[PDB]
Amino acid sequence: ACPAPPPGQPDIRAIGYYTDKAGSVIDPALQQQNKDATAPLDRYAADVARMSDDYLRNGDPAAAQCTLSWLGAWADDGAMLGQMIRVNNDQSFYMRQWMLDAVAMAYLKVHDQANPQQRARIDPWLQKLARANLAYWDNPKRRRNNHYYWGGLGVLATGLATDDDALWQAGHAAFQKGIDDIQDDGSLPLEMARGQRALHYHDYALAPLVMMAELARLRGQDWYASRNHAIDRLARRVIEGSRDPAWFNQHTGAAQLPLQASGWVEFYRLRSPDGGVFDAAHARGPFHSPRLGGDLTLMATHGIVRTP
Ligand SMILES: O=C(O)[C@H]1O[C@@H](O[C@H]2[C@H](O)[C@H](O)[C@H](O[C@H]3[C@H](O)[C@H](O)[C@H](O)O[C@@H]3C(=O)O)O[C@@H]2C(=O)O)[C@@H](O)[C@@H](O)[C@@H]1O
Repeated sequence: ACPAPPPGQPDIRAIGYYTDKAGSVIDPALQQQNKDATAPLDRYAADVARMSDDYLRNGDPAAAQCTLSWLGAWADDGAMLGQMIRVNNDQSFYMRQWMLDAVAMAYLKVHDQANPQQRARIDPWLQKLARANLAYWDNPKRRRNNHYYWGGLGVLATGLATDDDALWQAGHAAFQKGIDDIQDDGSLPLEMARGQRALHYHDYALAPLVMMAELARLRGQDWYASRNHAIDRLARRVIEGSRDPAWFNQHTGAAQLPLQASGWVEFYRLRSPDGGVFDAAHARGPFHSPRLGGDLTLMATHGIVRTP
């Protein structure tokens, strides 16, 4: 009753799809190539997201055992521990970050049903993907925009699930840089340079900062307070933007593409409702995002974990 996982490929070969300097103008052809080259990775991500969602939703341990079996299978296969093949950019590396986020979060959701044999296979594999993602960012030439925040989520989840203190601190460092980047107007200077997609990249930067704050909460820490509730500016800026892009239209001189806020709202409204400004976005739910851990509605309402 646990279906067969797809084989785990050690190598990734994703493809960058932006043509302009502002990373805002898509080549439909290049977008399709990336979509097709990453479909297997995205299927696995959605699947372990979904089965771990199933486990949170009814507590059936079969769904948790099937999640753990899939994670174990890709760990034994050494999935994603091979070559990040550069094609026109660092997209293969970005996928290893995004995939660690999905698998680490899935693991964490079903971690209370893992047996010693399962921890021993999965933990080393998460730790290895975590330390590889981290070493990319030791190079000061690498621009620490939203990619560093998405990297941080997976490293933070791995540190929590595998009880590795170094990864926990290193994940905290990726969260802290994102918060430190929030200006008084709630903008992120590197995301302000994405022209047409500036509002999208503000929302996109925020989602993993929220989820990292939520992982801290599991451990009994409150990171939401950092730098006098700086996150609230980015949150209000983003939710303002989804309603009316005018501020973004002026500040970038580009007409923002259409945007609805992503599933961070599910968590954020509970921690800082700000007189209901995030309720309209909530009403559009439920939100499914495998790279943020899957059903953000379910996890916001009922917890990322069923037991501490
Ligand atoms: O078509 C979709 O909307 C597609 O979104 C996918 O996630 C995107 C993500 O929203 C974001 O735009 C990200 O941006 C990267 C980009 O790929 C490239 O590396 C750029 O130069 O850096 C960007 C950055 O983060 O700043 O790209 C994600 C991606 O997967 O390519 C998925 O959620 C997908 O499932 C969905 O259909």
